[PDB]
Amino acid sequence: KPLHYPPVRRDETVVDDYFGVKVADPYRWLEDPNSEETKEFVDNQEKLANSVLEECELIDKFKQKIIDFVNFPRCGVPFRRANKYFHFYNSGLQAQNVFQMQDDLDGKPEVLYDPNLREGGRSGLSLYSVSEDAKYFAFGIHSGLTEWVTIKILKTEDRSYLPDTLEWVKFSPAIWTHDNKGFFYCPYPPLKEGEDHMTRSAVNQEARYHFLGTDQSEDILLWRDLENPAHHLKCQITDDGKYFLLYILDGCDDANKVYCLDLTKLPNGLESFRDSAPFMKLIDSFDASYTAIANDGSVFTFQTNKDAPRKKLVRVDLNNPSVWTDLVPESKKDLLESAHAVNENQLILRYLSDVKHVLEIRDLESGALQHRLPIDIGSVDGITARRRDSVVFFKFTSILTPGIVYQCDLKNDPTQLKIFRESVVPDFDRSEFEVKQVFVPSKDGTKIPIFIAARKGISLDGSHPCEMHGYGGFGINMMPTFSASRIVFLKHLGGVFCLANIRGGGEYGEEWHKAGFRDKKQNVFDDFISAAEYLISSGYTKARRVAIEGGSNGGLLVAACINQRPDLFGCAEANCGVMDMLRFHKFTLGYLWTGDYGCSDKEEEFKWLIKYSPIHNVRRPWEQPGNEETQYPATMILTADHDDRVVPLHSFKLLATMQHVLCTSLEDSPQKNPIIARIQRKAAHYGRATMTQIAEVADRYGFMAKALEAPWID
Amino acid sequence: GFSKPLHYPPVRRDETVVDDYFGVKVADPYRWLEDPNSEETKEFVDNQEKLANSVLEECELIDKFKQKIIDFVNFPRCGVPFRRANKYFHFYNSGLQAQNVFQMQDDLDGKPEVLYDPNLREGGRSGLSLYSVSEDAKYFAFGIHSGLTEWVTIKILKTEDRSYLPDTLEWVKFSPAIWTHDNKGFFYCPYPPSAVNQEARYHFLGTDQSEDILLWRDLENPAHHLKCQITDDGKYFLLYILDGCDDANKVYCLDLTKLPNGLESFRGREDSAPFMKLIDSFDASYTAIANDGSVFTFQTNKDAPRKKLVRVDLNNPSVWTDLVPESKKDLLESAHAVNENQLILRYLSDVKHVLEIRDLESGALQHRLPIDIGSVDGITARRRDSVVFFKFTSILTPGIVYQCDLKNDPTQLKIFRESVVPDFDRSEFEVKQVFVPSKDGTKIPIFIAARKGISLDGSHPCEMHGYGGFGINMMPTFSASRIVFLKHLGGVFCLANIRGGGEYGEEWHKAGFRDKKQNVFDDFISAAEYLISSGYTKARRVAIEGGSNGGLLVAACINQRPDLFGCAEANCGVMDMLRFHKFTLGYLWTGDYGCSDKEEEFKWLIKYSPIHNVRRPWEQPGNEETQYPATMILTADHDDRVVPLHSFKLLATMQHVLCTSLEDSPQKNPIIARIQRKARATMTQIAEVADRYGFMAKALEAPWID
Ligand SMILES: C[As](C)(=O)[O-]
Ligand SMILES: C[As](C)(=O)[O-]
Repeated sequence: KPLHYPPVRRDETVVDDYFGVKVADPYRWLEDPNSEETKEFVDNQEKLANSVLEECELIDKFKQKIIDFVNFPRCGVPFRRANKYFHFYNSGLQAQNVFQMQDDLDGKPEVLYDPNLREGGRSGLSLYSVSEDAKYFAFGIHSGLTEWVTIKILKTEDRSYLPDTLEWVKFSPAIWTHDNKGFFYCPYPPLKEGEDHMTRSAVNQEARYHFLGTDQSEDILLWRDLENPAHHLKCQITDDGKYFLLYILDGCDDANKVYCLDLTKLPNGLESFRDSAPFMKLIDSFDASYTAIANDGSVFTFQTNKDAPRKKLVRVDLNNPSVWTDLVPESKKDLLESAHAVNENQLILRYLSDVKHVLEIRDLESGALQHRLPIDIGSVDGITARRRDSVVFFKFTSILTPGIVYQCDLKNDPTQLKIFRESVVPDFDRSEFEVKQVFVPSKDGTKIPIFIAARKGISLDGSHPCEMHGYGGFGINMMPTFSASRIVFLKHLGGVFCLANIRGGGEYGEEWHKAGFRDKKQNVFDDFISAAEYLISSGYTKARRVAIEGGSNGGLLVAACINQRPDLFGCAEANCGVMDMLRFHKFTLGYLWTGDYGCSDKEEEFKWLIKYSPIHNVRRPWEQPGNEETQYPATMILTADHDDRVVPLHSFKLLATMQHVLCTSLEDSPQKNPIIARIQRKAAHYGRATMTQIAEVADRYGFMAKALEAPWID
Repeated sequence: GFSKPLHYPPVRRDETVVDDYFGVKVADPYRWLEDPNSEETKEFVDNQEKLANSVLEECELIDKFKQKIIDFVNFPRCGVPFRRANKYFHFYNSGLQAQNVFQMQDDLDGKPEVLYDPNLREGGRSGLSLYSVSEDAKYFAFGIHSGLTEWVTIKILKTEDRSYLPDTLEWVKFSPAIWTHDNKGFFYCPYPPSAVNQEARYHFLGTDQSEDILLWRDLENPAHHLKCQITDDGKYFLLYILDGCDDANKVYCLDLTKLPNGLESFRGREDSAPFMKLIDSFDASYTAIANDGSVFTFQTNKDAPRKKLVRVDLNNPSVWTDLVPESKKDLLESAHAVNENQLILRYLSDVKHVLEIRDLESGALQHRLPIDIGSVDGITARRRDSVVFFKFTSILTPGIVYQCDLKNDPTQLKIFRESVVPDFDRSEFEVKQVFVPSKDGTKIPIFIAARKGISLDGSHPCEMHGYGGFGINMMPTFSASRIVFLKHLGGVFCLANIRGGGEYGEEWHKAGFRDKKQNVFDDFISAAEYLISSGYTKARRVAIEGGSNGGLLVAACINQRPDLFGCAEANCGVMDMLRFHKFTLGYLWTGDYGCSDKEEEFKWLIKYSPIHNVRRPWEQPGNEETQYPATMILTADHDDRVVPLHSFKLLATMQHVLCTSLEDSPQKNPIIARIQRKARATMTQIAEVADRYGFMAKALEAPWID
C-alpha cells in the first residue's frame, strides 16, 4: 500500500563549519524534545507507523505466541547477606520482577519488594542493595519517565520505609560499610530550575557517603574533580570492609584509575570529612583497566589489561606499590573476562574461549588450577558470590536453553552442580533445532566468528528468512542467549538466526576492540556485511530475505550498513541508534563514547566520523550507475520518547533525513519499501514492562515478516 | 456496522425430518448436526469458523480491547483462605497465570508457599476442580480434568513434601472429598465404572478405587444424584439425594460412632448402609448447618419461600422447631456455624447482601453488617474456627478478602488482601439500582453502571446481562472487561435481576419457569425498554449477553423483539427446547423448562423455543425497517454440559430464514458463531471476551476512547 509521508520542515539556516567542510543540518530543531513541532513530528510518525503496521497481519499471531512462550517462571541468581538469600523472581508475565527474600537455602521465599503494586508496574528496580546485617534494603526506582534513579531505604524486618531519599543517581550502586551505618554511592549534582534530564549533559559526578537517618544534603563528599568534569565514577568496598575503592574513568574506555581509602585509619569515622579525602592513588593514569578481586590486608589481587590484551590477575602491596607480580598470567589464546574470590581461599575465573565460556576454580593465594568446567554454546553470567560465601550461583543460558540457575556448594559438595531453578518453555522442542559456530573471512581477511541457529536438516537453497544480530563496540562480548521471540521466529516463520561476533567487541581481548574503533570503526560494518554475504553465498538465505537488527551502537551498525550496502538486506531495525556522529558528544552522557568513536572537535577524528555518520551518508542507491533496481530495505527506526541514554533526536533526525532524500524529495521515487519509526511513549532505554516489551518485539517481527515476504507456519 | 459483504456457507437441509408433537407437525431440517463427529458437521464447524474469522478481521478494535484487558487483569488475585489444623490454604494468581495456584501457610502471619501449581502440569490447560485438605492438614486430595471432558480424577498429595500417593479415583464430576476425623480416608460420590446410577463411596488412603466401600446407590431411580457432608464434630455422615435441578432434597444420616470396627463395618456388600432417613421425600431443601449430638440445625424452604433455620432431634424427628424464622422480605441465602457457639447468616435484601451474626443455641441477633452494591461469597469457616473470611466484589471493586476475628474485636473487619486494578479511576463511575415495571406490572430490580454525570440523550452504547432461571442470584461482580467497556468505549452496563432467579426466594423462581417462563423474557425486554425510554441508550446501541439459560434468554428475546437490540451474544445457549432433555445431563433441566413428552408443556415450549421461532421481522406489517441484530453465537466444539448442536442448529436456522433463503435480504447484520476448539486458561478466556466486545463495538458503531 502507498505511504503518505508527513511534512517535516527543513531549516536551511543551519550550516556548520567542520574544519572547512561545510555540513548542513536542516533538522536541528528536532534536538528540542519538548517543542510544539517536535511533538507534532512524533505524532505524525506514529500515525504513519500505525498505518503501515496495520497492514502487517502477522503481528497478532506473533504477540500471542510470544506471550505463551514467555509465560513460565524466570528466576534471578540469588545472593547472600547474613543468613538471608535474596533473588529476583517473575511468574512469567508480571510487568516487573519481584524481589524475594528467604532464611537460608532451604527457606521458603517471601516478597521483600513488589514493583507491580507501585505505579501499576511501569518502573522496576534499578538498584537493590541489601546491607551486611540484612536489616536494610536500599532500592532504586525511576520517579520520572527518565532512567534517573531515586534511592529509598526499607527495613527488611517489617517492610517499613526510612525517611531517607537520595536523588540524582544513574548507574551507581549502594556500597554498605560493615558497621551497617550507611553506604557509599556516586551521584551527579542536582538539577537547577529550568533543566531537564533529556536536555542536561550530566557532569561533575561526586563520590558520597550517606548515613542512615539523614537528609541527602548531609552526605559526606569524598571525591569530585571540577577541573575534569567529564571524568566518571565506579566504586567498591573490599569484602573485609576495610577499604573503599574509587575507580575514575576517562570515557567509555576499558581503563581506570584506582584510589584506595583505608577506613580503619580515620579518626571520628567518615564524619572526619567536611576537605577531600586522603586516598592512596595506586593508579593515577588511564593506561590500563584495574578491578580489585580480593585483598589480605594491604596485599591486593587485581584483574588488569596492563601489557595484557586478554587480561590477567596481578598482585600488589599498597605499602610497596611499584612492585606488581603476576598471580594468574595472561593466556595466549583466551580472554580472562571476570574473576571472583569465593569460599575464603578460592578463586573462580570466567574465560571466554572462541565465544564460549570456561569456568576455572583456582587457589587464591597460589593461583594453582584445581577444576576446569568448559561450558556449551551459550553464556554463564551473574556471579555475585563474595569471598566469605561458600555457595556460588550462576545463570546459564543459550539460543535453545531458557535459563538455568546453577548452584555449587564449594565447601560441602564441591564437584556437583545442583539446579537452583530451571525454567522450562512450553510448546517448544529444542532437539528439532541446532546451533553451529562458523568463522567467516571479512574484507581484510580477518576470521569473524558467527553463530547460526536453525531447524536441523534445512536445505541450503536460499529460501529461508534470516535474522542477523550484532553490536560491534565498547568491548562488549555478544553471547548466544535465550530470546523467546527468536524461538517464535525460528519455529513459526521458518527462520534462521545469526549472531555475528564482529570487531569492536572484546571477544578476543583488547586487540579485537581496537581493530573496530576510532579510525578503524569501518571494519565493524565490513565484518557484519561479510557475514551477511556468507549466509547468502553458503545458501541459508538470499539478498532480500536477510534482516538485520541492533540496539544503541548496534543501531549505528544497522544504519551504517544499510547506507553502504542497501542491496544486501530486506529489513532494517535500528533500536535507539547513535545516528549523528558529529554531535553525539553534546547530549546527556554521550561525551563518554568519544573513546570509541572520536569527536568532531578534532580534525583527524571528524574525517573518519563524517565517512560513516548515518544521517550524513543517506544516498539514493538507484542513482549509482549499475545499481538502478536497488532501494533501501523496509526500515523501522525504534526509539523511546524519553530515552536519556541515546537521545531520540538521533533516531528522529535519521528518519527525517531518509524520508526526505529517498521519498519526499522527488516526484515518484523508486523507494517503495516503508521507512517508519516506532516511538514508544513514556518509556526509557531499558527497564520497560513485560507487555510493553512484548508489544515492541511483536511489531518488530510482524514488520519483518511483511518485509521479507515470509509466511507463517502453524 | 459491518460494510464488507458476507459469504454464508452452504448448509444442507433434510426435509425427511418431520416430528409429530401431539398433532402439531414440526420440521427439523438440521437434525444431522446433532451428530458432532460426522464429515458434514465437522465441515460445518470449519465453514462457520471461516465466516467468523472473516467478520472478526473487520472488527478493528479487538486488538485494543485485548491489550487493555490484559493490562487491567494483570494484578494479583487472592482466594478466600480456609484453615485445617494451624495451616491456612488459599488460591492465588499473580495476574496472568493460566491457572490459579493453590497455596499454604503456617498460621495467619505465615508466609505463603506453593502446594500445587497447575501451570507446571499440562502447560496449565486444566486447573483444579476438587481441593480437599484433610483434618490434620497432612493430605491434599485434588481433582484434575485428565482430557477435554468434564470428568475429574481425584489424586492425593502429602503436604509435608509434595509427594503423590498412588491412590487414583476416576469417574467423579462435582463430588467433594469429605474427610473423616481419623485422617484415614474420605467420602466421595462417583459414577459407576450416560452418567446415571451415582454411588456414595468411602475410600481408604493407600488402596485402589475397587476396594472403596459402597454406602448408597439406587438402581431403581438412576436419575437421582448425590451430595454429601460430614458434621464438624466428625460423628455424622450426611447424604443428600436430589431429584433433578430443583431446590429440594432428602436427608439421610449415618452415625459414624455406632459402627463396630470403622467403615470396614460395611466391608462386604450389605448394599446401602443403615441410614436414618430424616427426610425421604423431595418436598423441600435441607442443608445441615450444625449439630450438638443428635440435635441438628438445618437451613430449609419447607413452608418458607425465603428460607429459614429449623431444629430437630434425630431421636424425636417428627418435632421440628423454627430457630431463625422466615423473614417477610429477605432471602436467607446461606448460614454458617462459627466460633463454637455463633452463627453467621448471609441475607439477600433487594439484591444486596446483609451478614448477620447470631447465637447458635437461641438464634438471637448480635451484629448486623449490611454490605454495599456487590456480592459477598465464599464463607468456608467451620464451627471450630474463630476467624471468618469472605470475598467481597462489585462492578467497580476488583476483590477484597475480608477477615472477621469473632473472638477478639468481633465487630471490626480487616483486609486480608485487597486487589488493586491499574490505570482505573473508580470515583469517575457510579452504580445505581432502579426498579422497572415489567409487562405484568412486576417491579424488576436493575443495576446500571456508568460514568458519573453522563447526559441521558441516548448516545451511549449499552451492554445488558441477565440469566433468569434455576434459582440463580445474579450479583454485580467485578469484570475487568467491563471496565474497558465503560472507560474505553464510553459504555453503560446493566445487570437485570429478572424472574426465574432466586433473588426474592422461591416465589421469584416460580414466577419465571415452566408455563411462566415467558415472564423472564418479558422482564428483560422491559428493562431494555427502560434504558431507552429513560435516555441512557437507543434501540440499536443496546447489546444483550448471556450464557447457557442466559443464552436461551438472549436467543428468545431477539426472536421476539429484534428491533430493541443492536448486538446479541449467546454463550452455550439452550436453543432446542423440544429436544434438550435427550442430550447428556439436559434431562435435569425439565424441572425448570418442562418437557415435550407432555402436551401442556410442549404448548408453552414451542412458543419460545429459539430454533422454532426465527421469523423475518421485516415481513411483519408495521416492522419493515427492522432486521435481527448483529449476532455472535458462542460455543465450544465439545461442550458436554450444553451440547453444541443447540448453537449449531440455531445458527443454521437463522442463516437460512434471514439470509440464504431469499435473493437479496434486508438482513445486513452478520450472523456468526465463535467456536472455541478443544476447551479454562486465562488467555483463552481473554481472547473470547476480546472477540465479544470487538464484535459489539462494530455492531453498535461505538468508537474507541483513549
Ligand atoms: C549506549 As552505547 C552508544 O554504549 O551502545
Ligand atoms: C446453566 As443451565 C442449568 O441452563 O445448563
